[PDB]
Amino acid sequence: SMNPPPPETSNPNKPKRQTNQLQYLLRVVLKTLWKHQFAWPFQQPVDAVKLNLPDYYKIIKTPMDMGTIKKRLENNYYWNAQECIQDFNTMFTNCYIYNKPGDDIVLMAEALEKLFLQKINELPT
Ligand SMILES: Cc1nnc2ccc(N(C)Cc3ccc(F)c(F)c3)nn12
Repeated sequence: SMNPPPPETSNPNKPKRQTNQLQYLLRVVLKTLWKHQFAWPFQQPVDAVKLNLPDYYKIIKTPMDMGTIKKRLENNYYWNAQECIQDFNTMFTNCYIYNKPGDDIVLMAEALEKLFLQKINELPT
């Protein structure tokens, strides 16, 4: 049930950038989603040893979570809003891939995805 190293939250040879949309993704999108009653499974990388999911990283090869996204936004790791939005979408699709329709955690990810899309529908200019 080995855990791989968590996804990087900095990369010295990757260029950094800051935009109004990336500041909004941290201040409004991430920090509001974080407080949702169903955010807690997604606030840190999946710990296969703690959670007893020894096949999690046998299935999920591009893991992602909101704790990683938060640190990436705080580091100015992303070039643009779309790069950050792809990490949220990877986090949701990983949940759907590892589990099955109707599972409690899938119902959680479905509700968070809807709220996420509602908030990114309109971004600052
Ligand atoms: C499965 C699975 N797939 N991705 C993840 C991420 C986190 C995660 N935890 C914390 C355990 C858990 C199990 C069932 C749940 F209903 C739930 F809310 C949470 N489990 N999980």
